[PDB]
Amino acid sequence: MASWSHPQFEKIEGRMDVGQKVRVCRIRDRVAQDIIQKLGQVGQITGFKMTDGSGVGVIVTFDDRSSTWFFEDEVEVVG
Repeated sequence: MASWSHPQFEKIEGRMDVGQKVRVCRIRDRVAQDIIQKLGQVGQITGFKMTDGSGVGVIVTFDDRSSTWFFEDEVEVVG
């Protein structure tokens, strides 16, 4: 469902890109045992995700071969 709507990116359009690497700098709300591992760890954007917590989410695949989602402001873009 979209009718004619294009991929919706507000500010992340020219900041967050698939293939670019990102590092989790700060966990905004709650930190899980798994998430805390990724905190300070560098991963790569493999896609975007929709969230109901803060709008847009970013799917980051790390060197652990695991892919998890983080928020727009929750990560920094590197590489």
